[PDB]
Amino acid sequence: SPVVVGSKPAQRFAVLYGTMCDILNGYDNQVVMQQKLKEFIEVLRDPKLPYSEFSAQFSALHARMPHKLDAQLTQVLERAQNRGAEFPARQLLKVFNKFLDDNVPNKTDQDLLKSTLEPLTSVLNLYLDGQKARELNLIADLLSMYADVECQFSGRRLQDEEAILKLRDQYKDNIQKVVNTVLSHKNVMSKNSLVLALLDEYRPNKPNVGNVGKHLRPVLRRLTELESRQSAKVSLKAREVLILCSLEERTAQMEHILRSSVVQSRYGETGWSHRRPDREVLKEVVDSKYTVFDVLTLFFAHEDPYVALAALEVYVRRAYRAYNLREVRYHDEERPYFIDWDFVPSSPATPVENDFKRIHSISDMTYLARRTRDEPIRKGVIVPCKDLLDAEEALSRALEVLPAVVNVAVRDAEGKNDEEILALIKPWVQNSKADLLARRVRRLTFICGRNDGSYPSYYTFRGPDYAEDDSIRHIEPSLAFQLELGRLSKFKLTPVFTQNKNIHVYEAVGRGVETDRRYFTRAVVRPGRLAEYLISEADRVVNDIFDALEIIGTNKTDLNHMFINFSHTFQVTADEVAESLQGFLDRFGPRGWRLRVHQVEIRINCMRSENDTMPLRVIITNTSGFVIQIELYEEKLSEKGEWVYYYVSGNAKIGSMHLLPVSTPYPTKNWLQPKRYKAHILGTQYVYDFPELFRQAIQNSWTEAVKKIPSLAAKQPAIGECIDYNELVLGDQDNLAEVSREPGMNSTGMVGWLINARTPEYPDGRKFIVVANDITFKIGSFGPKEDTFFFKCTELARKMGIPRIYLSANSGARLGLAEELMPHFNVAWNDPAKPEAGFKYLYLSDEAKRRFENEVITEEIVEDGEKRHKIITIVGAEEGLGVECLRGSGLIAGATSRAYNDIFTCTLVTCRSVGIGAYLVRLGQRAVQVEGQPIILTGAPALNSLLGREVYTSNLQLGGTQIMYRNGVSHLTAKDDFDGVTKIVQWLSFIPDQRNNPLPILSPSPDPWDRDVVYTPPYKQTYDVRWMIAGKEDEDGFQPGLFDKDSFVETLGGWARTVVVGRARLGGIPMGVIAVETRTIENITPADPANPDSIEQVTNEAGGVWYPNSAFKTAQAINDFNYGEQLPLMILANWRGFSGGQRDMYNEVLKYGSFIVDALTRFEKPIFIYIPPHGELRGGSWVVVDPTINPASMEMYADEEARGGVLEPEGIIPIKYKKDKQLETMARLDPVYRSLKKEMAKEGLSKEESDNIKKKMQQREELLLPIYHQICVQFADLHDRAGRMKAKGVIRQSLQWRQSRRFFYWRVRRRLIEDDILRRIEEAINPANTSLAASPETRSPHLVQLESWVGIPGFKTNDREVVEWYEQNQDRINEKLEKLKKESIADQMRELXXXXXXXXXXXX
Repeated sequence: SPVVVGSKPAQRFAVLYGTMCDILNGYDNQVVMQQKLKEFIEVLRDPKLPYSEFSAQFSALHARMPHKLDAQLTQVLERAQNRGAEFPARQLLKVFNKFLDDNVPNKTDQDLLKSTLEPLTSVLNLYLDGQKARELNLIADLLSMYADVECQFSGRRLQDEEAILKLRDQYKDNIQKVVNTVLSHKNVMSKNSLVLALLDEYRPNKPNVGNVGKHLRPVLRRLTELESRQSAKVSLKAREVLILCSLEERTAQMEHILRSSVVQSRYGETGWSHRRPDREVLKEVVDSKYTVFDVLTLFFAHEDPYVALAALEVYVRRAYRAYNLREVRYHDEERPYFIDWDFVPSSPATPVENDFKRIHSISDMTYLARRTRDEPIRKGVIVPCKDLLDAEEALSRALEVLPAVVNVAVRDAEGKNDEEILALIKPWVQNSKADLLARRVRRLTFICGRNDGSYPSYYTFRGPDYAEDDSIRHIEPSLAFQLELGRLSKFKLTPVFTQNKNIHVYEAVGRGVETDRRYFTRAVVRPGRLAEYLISEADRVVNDIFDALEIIGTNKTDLNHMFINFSHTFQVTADEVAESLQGFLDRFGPRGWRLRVHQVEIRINCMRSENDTMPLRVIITNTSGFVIQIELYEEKLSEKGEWVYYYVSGNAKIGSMHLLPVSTPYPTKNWLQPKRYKAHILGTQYVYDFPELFRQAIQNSWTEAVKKIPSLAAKQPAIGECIDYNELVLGDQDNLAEVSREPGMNSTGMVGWLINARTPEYPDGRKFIVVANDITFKIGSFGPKEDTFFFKCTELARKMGIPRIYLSANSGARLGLAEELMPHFNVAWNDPAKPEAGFKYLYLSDEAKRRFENEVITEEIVEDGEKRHKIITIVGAEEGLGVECLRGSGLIAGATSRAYNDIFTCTLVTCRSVGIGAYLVRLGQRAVQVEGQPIILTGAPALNSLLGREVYTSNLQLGGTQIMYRNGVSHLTAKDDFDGVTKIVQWLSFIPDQRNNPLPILSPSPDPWDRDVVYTPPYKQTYDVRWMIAGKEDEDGFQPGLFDKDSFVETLGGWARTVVVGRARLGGIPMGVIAVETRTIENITPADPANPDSIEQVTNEAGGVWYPNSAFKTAQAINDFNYGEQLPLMILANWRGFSGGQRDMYNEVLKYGSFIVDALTRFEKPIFIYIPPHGELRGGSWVVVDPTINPASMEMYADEEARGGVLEPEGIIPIKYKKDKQLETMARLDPVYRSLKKEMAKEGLSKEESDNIKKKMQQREELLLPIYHQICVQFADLHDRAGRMKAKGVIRQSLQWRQSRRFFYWRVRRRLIEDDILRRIEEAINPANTSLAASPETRSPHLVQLESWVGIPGFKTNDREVVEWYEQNQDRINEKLEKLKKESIADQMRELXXXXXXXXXXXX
């Protein structure tokens, strides 16, 4: 069949709209959605279509009514087709109205014409508006057609089509329409894909916010209400477009500004053309809030060569904003592009990290750190190319004006070239591999300008061969500082496609470990508005990321993060922003939770503080499945020249990440363990694992206490919350600061924590400091930073009063030499040919001398005619090589010595503790040693090398447990690192939470106070005195001691076991215990391997005697229970004197004996000396323990059946009851001896007769002598009896061992409280003993005042009655205190010529 010459595009337009009409109306016609849509857009844009639609219809209508009109219309069409392009639609309207409805007489006899020319009239009307407006007509029709059918299904509660059909019963015309609308809804899936493809095509609403945009504004707003699940996705897309409803008009705006820049008016002059572009006008574009890069890409292009220059200026000034300005030079060569700009503030600028003097690039976080004094400026070059092939000529010729950073623009938005464009830019860089290299340029960018508002694609080549870093893509090597990326350094990053060019998603996998697979998002937002704006801007950019993470998928990701940088300097403060944050996070949260996103970081600026920015970075983490991790920071520099994370958040400062650089490289997965490994090879836990060891130990302290003591158990604080620690790291002004940061990454070789542990004694909490060395951080050696640290912790624990715990694992002081001077120093020999012939000295070359000078003290002496700088002393730049470490070591040494005498001090040998470390163990006095860790002074191989022979092999052979516990350096032996902590937390249970705080007393509970002491020692043989303290575990039942069942903890019992020391509880009251071992113990000292003859020496320390080592043990213990611990004491005095044996005398027995007396005068808390049953206290022993030493705190008691005299009754008898004295008493009691005495006295008997009486008596006296001897022994023993002691007032009372417990419980408690009341009396009176009579009933002069305040008659006695009075009248004494406090104020103010000065001081 024949066809019309020009009807191809008309017929092709009428089918491509029809192939889309069938899908929207719900018919089966399914044809390729993307291709037929683009073909419809390509037939609405061609100027031939209006003519084509006319030529088809008019051909049949030529032979219609009055031809007069038919011919005149044809003339217009034919002329407009060749001459000019656009269709004369409006001319064709005018001619038809004039002839048809207007020329009623001739043209239209009757109203027939209207119907005939109707198809032509429906052509000149769709084109009257225009050709592109005809395109918009058939996109205000297909974007209304969808809404028309779908809205009813999302309509007035009708979600059912059948219910809808019954509702439709209303319209007659809807008879056919009922089914048509139902047919459409069924195939909505195909419809959604068509509308979405149409919404994406007209999405460049940003460029044209009028032609394609305003025309579509109302017919698109009728597409956001469709929230219904089916249309949900399409409604969201509609919203995107509306937000956009500028660049088309901006094309004009910027074009004008560039041209206005060129020729400055300055009316009254002929030639402004030559004048280069002016800042004032161009400034408007460069500093604008709007995106400029989005359109600018076409202006360097196809324009006047001068305008191309002006555009290049706009671009440079906008991007290199953070950078500095310096001479813009435009040269006009073959390619008029040549913009030569020169210039980085790097310290007070953008939040960056600067150490010493250094300046780095935006992308290159490592340029040249050395310094920027001997470094060039970075010469710029930006070229506008037209084609990709032609671009090469703007490279080889471009580079010639470079004696740095270079940018290259293009004009071919033809296609979205990827990989092929990368294969089209790489042949130009590999060819000029020496050309770009010679000029020393680091960065090269390639901008590709798209005309439909698509953000241009950037490709950057960096390094020596310029391998092209895939990291910087579709973004500028300037916008890059804002992208950071220097935080994902420990990750192999590879980016993935993003629909939005602002956002860049990166695949990150740990450099060491590949398991860690995370999607890190990096976005830079440019807020282009003309406080609620930024929070609404956050919703737009986070939604963009959520939709992009959707298409890439959640896949397999452990964690996901997204960074959103705000280029805006808005006036707000974080306090209100913290409330608005809460609002949108609960909505986005569930979506972010599916994508496996764990945290989000927002970096905003706040001009309102100064009217200068306060950059507030905020991290929101979804931890434990809970957020609440809303940490609001502040970008402030640490003084150290670095920008740190100073948070003033809302999660109550118990947060994470604090006072940390902005350059942290987001720690990966597993980075924690290799560190653990190096500690574990040494048999010690990694330092940061210890806080949790303590938690389990406290957890354990409760689980046992709840058993023994029920009821008082419910205050248990679960598994967690047992302890509440926070790290310690040196502050700004070297003043320790509480930080709650991630474990590991310690700044120094020492770490500390402030722990608030809820112990069962202090269930509300108790604090203490824990200091430990990182054995991984340089062998755990003691450098100056480590020393300054340790000190400031000691200082802190002291300030409070809370105990200190040191965990030792070190290698003495630090080691090093000057490494830098090793491959530079020269030698001056006696003879240069034979260097073995001795060397004169060591010198340094003049050129190598200037390199250091301050690192070496060099003297000048000319030898061989050379300027030789002989080294007279080496200094070295680095710290920790000599004396610097020793100075610090001595300081902390002193600090620990001072701390021991003030607060509770304790150390733990978790691993090898050498040199200084070893001493801090002793200065720490109270120490626990783990079975496989030595306290060594000098290295075991170092000793062998010095002696010349292999004597010692093990560091334990001289530092181990078998030495330090057996000599009293170690107080206890722990099987493992935890066992240590366990036994320590145990000591802590005996000690008050603070310094001058009441003891950790409990209810009588495991052992009641009102029980009699069952175990009584056998008088014949020896007994384990330990049984008298805690109790004797016997075959037949269990006989308890005078202290609580299972409460005793023995210490130092491996050295001088002749005295037993420990801590125990008396009816809940904890106190110090010292007792005398009765059994003959045998300590055997080991043989020294150093002297081969030295043998193991046998020493049998017979029980109940004081030896040099026993005395020292006694003395040490007294001071230990006195300083820090502050415990009451009980001494079961049972020594019968001292060993005056030569060896023991020479072994300075007397020196340590005095040390008991010294230690006793220093004590504050009450001390009880109780001689137990069978217990003895003769001569030398008594003296060093008598209450008159410290009558203020000592109290002495003796058992009813105890003994105490000047000497043993066996010793006194040959001095005061000699043989002659026994015979005078014999001739008195014995009847036989005095009868025989009557014979010799009367005489009258011969020489043989007198011999008889002599030989009769000296036989009778020989028989009576052994029993008469024992009589005097008993007689002498009656002197050393208890009754006598109470009678001469050397003891307070005679005590029955059975009811010792019962007496002391109340006497202990009575003295505890009384002592505190008296201390309080003095604190109020002045806010600043003398005889044998010094008895505790007269220990204080206030015990007279307190006596009358109480009102109890038997005050000095009836201990129980007294205690109970204080407890009741705690208010009445606080009444007396304040009375006296104001009375003492009156005395000091009255005591204050000096009156005339006071009458001047008052006037002031």
